[PDB]
Amino acid sequence: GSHMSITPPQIVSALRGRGWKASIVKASTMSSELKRVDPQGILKCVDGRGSDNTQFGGPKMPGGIYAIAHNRGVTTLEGLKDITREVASKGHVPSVHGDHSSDMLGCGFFKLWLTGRFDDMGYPRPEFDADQGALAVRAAGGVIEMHHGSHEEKVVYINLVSGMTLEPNEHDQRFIVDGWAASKFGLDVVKFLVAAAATVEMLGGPKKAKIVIP
Repeated sequence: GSHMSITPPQIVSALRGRGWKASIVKASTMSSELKRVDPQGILKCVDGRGSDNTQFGGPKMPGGIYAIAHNRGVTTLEGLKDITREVASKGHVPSVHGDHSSDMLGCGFFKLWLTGRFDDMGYPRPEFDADQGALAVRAAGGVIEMHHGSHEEKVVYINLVSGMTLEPNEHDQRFIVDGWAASKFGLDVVKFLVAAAATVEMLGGPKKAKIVIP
């Protein structure tokens, strides 16, 4: 695994520098919401909407496993299938998602990536569309989740408590980012968090973060 190079207060500084409101929350203040990761839960998107998911307890990352491919600059279906099997072998059921309004283009993160909204940040675009990616993930043993409703995220939780995660609540929505999980998969963490913040910004999400720590 890789590790975080940056500290929580720096993350906060980084966010405030981007015009965000950000603070540090102690895991003890969330003893109730913080759930231990269940290896049977899908590693899914930070999306705060409800969905047909029945495999809870998995870590949250932008676009599900797309976050891993995005961070590493993996842009092929085969590479995506590699990542799908890698995730499955590291204690999590891999997945990507779409919704009922825009089908596979229902994942804000991937749409941003596919449409080049990450060009300015120097990210290689994927070499496949949302439909190809989803089917490729499925064929490699991954899950295709489907959301519904509208985005009503009120806050962004950047959880740094390893082995723990936060779940969606469609009636009181929030974006959830398990930063500790980027470390587990050897991603450039700073680079991952910045990508997550930019994702929320470009989707017009709430620029308010709560950084959860042990």
